[PDB]
Amino acid sequence: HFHYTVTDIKDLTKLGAIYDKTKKYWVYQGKPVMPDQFTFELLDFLHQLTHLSFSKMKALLERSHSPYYMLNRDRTLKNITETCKACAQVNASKS
Amino acid sequence: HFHYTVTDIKDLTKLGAIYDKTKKYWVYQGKPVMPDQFTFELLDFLHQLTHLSFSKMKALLERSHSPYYMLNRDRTLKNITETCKACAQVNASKS
Amino acid sequence: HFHYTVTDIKDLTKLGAIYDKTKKYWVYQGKPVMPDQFTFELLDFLHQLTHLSFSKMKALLERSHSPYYMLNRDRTLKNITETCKACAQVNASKS
Amino acid sequence: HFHYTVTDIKDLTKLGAIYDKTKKYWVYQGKPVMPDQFTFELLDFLHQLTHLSFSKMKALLERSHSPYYMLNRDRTLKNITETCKACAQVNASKS
Ligand SMILES: [Zn+2]
Ligand SMILES: [Zn+2]
Ligand SMILES: [Zn+2]
Ligand SMILES: [Zn+2]
Repeated sequence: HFHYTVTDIKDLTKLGAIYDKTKKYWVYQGKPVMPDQFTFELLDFLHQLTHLSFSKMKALLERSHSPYYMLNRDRTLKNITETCKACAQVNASKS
Repeated sequence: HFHYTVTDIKDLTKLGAIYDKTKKYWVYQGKPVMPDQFTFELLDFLHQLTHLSFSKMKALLERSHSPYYMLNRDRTLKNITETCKACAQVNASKS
Repeated sequence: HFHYTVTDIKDLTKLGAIYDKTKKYWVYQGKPVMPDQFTFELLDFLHQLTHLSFSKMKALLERSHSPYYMLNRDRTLKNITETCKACAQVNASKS
Repeated sequence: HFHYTVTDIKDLTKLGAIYDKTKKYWVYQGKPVMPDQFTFELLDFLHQLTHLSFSKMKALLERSHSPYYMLNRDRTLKNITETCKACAQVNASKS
């Protein structure tokens, strides 16, 4: 089961998502919403294993046709890539 | 010990490298020469684990300050990347 | 939409799955069935990016709670790992 | 050029390595010594891209026939792997 935080709810109401009382979870765009932290943990984990760029994971994700609406996906995705030091090194290569 | 093929020798003489009789191996640019197949096997192996692009591995390599002159490096490097289907998929995500 | 082959249907009927006429796809264990080739292409693609072992991807997959029943998953998963030369090299390391 | 710290020198003298005045660097086992932090940064970077286990990187390294003696290699290598959360997750899949 999904567990949401105040921040999550704040972003969700601000996003225009609905909370399904009987269902235990929020919905947006006809999908169950994946919380921010869950989304981050997942995305971080994916980047660690592939170290794919922002543009690349994003396209791969949208193509993955996820059952879940990943809250703050792109924002979190950027943070992860932009702060990945491994990615930073493999791209700091000018002579 | 390094083992060279006819093709290797053909490219080496064409490259202007010298063969060190007493040393058992060819030299180019003051480095022992890494044969073509050895170079390929190595590079392929590296690409499989990182799936880094051509431009990226190349820069990483030149920065690695290898003890060996990798025969037909760039040519082989291109082939590997250009024919990597995993790389092909992660980049076929265009709209 | 999913496209199935004779082989797929042969394994599916042999598996005890049902084909949903109106739905266009086979179902097994309450999930839409992912064809063999689709499953393979996907799994191969995952292994290429992580090169995780059999035991590891399997557990990761079962934990992923997939919406789809991946046809011939374990059999295909084994083949991929057992024939991955990169995995073969990183593990051929005895002195 | 290599830059060494007090800690490095402390471990180096304790290791029995010599410092080559004219050469600017310490030597151990006939190799130029790679400082601790440099070794760590390098090893961390390698683990990020492959997430190979301790036993695996170690064997791969020894097989790499490095020109440099990597200071505190195994100790640092362990720390990196043992504290890698990605590795922790991919292996926390136990039942
Ligand atoms: Zn990265
Ligand atoms: Zn690739
Ligand atoms: Zn593999
Ligand atoms: Zn790791």
